[PDB]
Amino acid sequence: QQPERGKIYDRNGKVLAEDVERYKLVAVIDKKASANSKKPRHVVDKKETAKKLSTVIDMKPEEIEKRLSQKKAFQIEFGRKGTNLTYQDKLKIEKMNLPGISLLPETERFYPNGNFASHLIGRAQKNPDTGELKGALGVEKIFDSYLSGKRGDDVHLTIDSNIQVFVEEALDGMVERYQPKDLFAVVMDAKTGEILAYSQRPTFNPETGKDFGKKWANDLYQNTYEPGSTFKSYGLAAAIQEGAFDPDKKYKSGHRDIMGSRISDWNRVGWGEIPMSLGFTYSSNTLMMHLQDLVGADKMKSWYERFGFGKSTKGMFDGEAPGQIGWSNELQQKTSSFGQSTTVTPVQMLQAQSAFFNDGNMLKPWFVNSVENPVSKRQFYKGQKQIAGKPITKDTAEKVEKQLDLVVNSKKSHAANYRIDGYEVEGKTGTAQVAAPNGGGYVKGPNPYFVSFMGDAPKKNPKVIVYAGMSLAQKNDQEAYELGVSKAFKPIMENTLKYLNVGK
Amino acid sequence: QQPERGKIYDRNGKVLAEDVERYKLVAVIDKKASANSKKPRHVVDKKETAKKLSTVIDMKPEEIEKRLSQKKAFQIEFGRKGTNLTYQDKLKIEKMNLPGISLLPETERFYPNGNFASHLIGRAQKNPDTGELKGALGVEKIFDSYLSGKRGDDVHLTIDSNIQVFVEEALDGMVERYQPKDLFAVVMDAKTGEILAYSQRPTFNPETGKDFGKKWANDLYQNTYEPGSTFKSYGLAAAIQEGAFDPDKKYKSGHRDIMGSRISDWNRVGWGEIPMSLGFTYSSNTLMMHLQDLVGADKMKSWYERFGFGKSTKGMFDGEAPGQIGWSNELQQKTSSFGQSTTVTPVQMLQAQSAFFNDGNMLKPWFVNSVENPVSKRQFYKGQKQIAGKPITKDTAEKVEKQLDLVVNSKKSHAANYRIDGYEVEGKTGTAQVAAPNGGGYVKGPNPYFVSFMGDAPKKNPKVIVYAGMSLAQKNDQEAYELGVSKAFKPIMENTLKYLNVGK
Ligand SMILES: *C(=O)[C@@H](NC(=O)[C@H](N)c1ccccc1)[C@H]1NC(C(=O)O)=C(C)CS1
Ligand SMILES: *C(=O)[C@@H](NC(=O)[C@H](N)c1ccccc1)[C@H]1NC(C(=O)O)=C(C)CS1
Repeated sequence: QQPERGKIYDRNGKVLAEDVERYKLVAVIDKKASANSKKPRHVVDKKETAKKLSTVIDMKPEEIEKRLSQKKAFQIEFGRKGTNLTYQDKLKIEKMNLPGISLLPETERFYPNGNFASHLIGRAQKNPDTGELKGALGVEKIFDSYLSGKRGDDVHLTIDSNIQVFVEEALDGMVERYQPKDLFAVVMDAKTGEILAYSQRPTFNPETGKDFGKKWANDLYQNTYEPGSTFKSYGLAAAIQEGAFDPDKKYKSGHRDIMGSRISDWNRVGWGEIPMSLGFTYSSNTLMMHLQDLVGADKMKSWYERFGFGKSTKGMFDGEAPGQIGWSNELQQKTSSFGQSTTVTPVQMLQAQSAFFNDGNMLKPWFVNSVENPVSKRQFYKGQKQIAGKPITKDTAEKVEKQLDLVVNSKKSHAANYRIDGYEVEGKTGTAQVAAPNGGGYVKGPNPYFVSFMGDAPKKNPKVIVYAGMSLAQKNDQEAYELGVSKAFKPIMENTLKYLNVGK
Repeated sequence: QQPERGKIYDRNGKVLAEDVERYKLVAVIDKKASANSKKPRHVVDKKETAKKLSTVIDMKPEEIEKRLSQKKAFQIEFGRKGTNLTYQDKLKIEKMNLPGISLLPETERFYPNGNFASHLIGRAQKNPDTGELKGALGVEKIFDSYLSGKRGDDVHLTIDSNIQVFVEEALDGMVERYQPKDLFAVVMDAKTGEILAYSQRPTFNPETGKDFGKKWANDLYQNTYEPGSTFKSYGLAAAIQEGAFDPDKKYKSGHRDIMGSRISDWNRVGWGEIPMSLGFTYSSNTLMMHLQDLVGADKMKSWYERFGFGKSTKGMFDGEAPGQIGWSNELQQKTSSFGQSTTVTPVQMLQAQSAFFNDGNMLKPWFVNSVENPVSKRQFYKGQKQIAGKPITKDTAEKVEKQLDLVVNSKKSHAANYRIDGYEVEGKTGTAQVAAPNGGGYVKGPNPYFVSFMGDAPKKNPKVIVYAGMSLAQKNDQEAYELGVSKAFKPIMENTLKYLNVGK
């Protein structure tokens, strides 16, 4: 028969996916089966058999009888409700001692946590003819040649199921409240790059197949976003190191005219001549345009490239999107400074953000801990911390971190809804416009925003980074604009900090 | 945003897959949208709107009214029923001039023939956030990087849509009649290895997604079979070339005792001492075991290996199965001589069978004619005839072909139901036992057979090879044993021979 497909484990050894034995119900209905035998080998009483079978399977007795009455057939099955039956279901049916009724063992792929990190783990599909399982998405697909067999190798993830629960629960909350078109959250260990939790909405249920195929793209590695103002931190880091950002230097706020278009601070008028530090706390768009002018267009492109953007991070997911740095003209360049036109993956954002908490060294994020075989003990692969690049100095990092502290904790902050009681939080907010897939423009509406937060806690020396974004709320779009992802970040961040024994 | 994904063509240039424009229905329901305008820009009459809208979309107005009556919402959409709407559907709705009602264009992937070579062409899935299309099976998947974009490249197949119809129609016939667990048919140009038509059952509908994912395996390249007595031709080819098969020399029919198991000819008793040609006409199992004894176990293993079995043919389908030559012991070796224990892909059988019609040269089967871009005119790839290997001599091929002629047309033939009026037909039959997917035995039952025919016509100098197999008929399983796949081979072969202008 088939070799046992390897298991997918979480960082603490909990099974995320495995092979189990289930059972399919089979009924011989042709009288010829009992010709030679003393006790009947087929269904004599269709009515009683159907009545009694409906006590285990989710079928009405008239339907079982209908299927039981098909002609020119030796055996019948009962569709979706005849299979994936439990060992308990088997025993119930066998005690019934129904003639012609049997249960046939079948291998199924079992996901013990159901809808749980689904767009990461993936789904294995079965070929009924041979029972052969073949991964169709995520880890099951990426690592299909190892997982398959004699027994396949196991794949151990960096995911912590305890932190994953916090994420899953938070995302359910977001959907209920905001019904967004797309949504994701990811928790990364701030010192190693390990992905401790990831999920997205909408997603699917690996165990039932529900909604599988409706959205093939994994948001972390394969989808791309105009990030919005969370992108401002890398412009700021560049400005700091080049000697263009002085936190106390004043600058002319208000607007800039770019190729005949008005790019304004979010209040249209600005605040007059204000210190550069305050403008970042306000998320002043003119600040970033001004800083770009200081550093230089050519230099700013290299800066964004040296932060990893526009190229794949080379993770172990299939089809990793590279994004692109929008630099074709001044309008694209100026809008890229606050995170429009340029497109990114969430994994790129995690990689760049990590520079500020590792003396300027970007960490390559990673989610595969081990591929190894449990019978032979052969280890094929082992994940590890890896520096993707050191684009800034330690001094620049600390100076970036000070403005991220002020974004949340300045008296003039517009991000106090992201604060958590007992825990010092910092990060950067984003409210970004999202391109219409057909239409060549931005999606229109009262608040047609991709709202996001790139946060970390405890501030200065964080244990985890939390990045969460929500695209185009369809319910409560006013609150989505006012609160961003704060109703996701707080329950994720707080519960993780508690589980990791960080002190309040 | 997205480039146009390239097209999939048939050998004569008919579109099998392309990008089209469809439509999604959008209803603004907030009064603020019509606040500034004189005529309402939102849905004022929800009841009338819902009643009228249900004349186009598959939704009952009681449900439409509920969705139109959601709070904290500006716009609403209508799920799966609100999208993939046609231009005809669009004009109808716009004729209603319902307030707040709009149509938004979306790119969809269109398969003009619906359920048509579906397990070869495949299906591309859409990521709603960006509209980006991604092949999930078949040619759409294999050639996704070429089809994707700026405009994607085209993929031209060797399939002839005209012959495909014959196959599609015959396979529908078999299902209705026999309800098999598995079924496939394939037409190959006998002199080039081109795949002119292929299909399987059950399958899916690329255009709607119906039943997609239910069975991932492509029967031609990815599924494996104990072929049964169609495998005998390669044993015969070996014996001929080794000097062990003489058509007129007699042999002891009846049975052989192999490792304590009695393996008999299909009528249990045999026919006494009969000539070897007649035994092949009868599909005598003991003949093949006797021939194996003559040639030698080791030599016979090289023979099946040199006919290509046990290794992938190195085609351009993903995850091509290798099969295996079942040789662990005498019982496995001896049953392999009549096509059990050993497993194969249909593509291997086609490759080996072509030897008999090309002076012994095996042809590599192939189905991709061209990958090229219609804007730049760059050709990335062009398919061609290729000799997989010449395992036998011209003389041995001719001698095999003579026994395949007698299999169908001897006065003592047991295969006359495969004859076609006006056309000289030849081939080899198979009635094989099928291994239990979970368990250690063969599927049990009245006629638990994988029945097949490996045929070609016109005989001796055929224009096409037709291979068809049917696994485990659930309806009319007795007739399946008596007629094999003849109710599929005859209409496929006859309609193709006529379409190809072969004279009756
Ligand atoms: C950064 O993301 C920046 N976004 C914008 O300038 C867009 N165009 C915008 C969206 C809504 C209202 C005004 C402008 C903004 N940064 C933030 C933030 O930090 O969340 C906000 C709220 C507006 S300015
Ligand atoms: C070849 O396929 C061969 N098959 C068998 O010997 C199996 N074990 C069998 C199945 C049904 C009945 C008897 C034996 C047979 N070849 C053929 C044929 O050419 O189709 C038949 C019908 C029986 S012997």
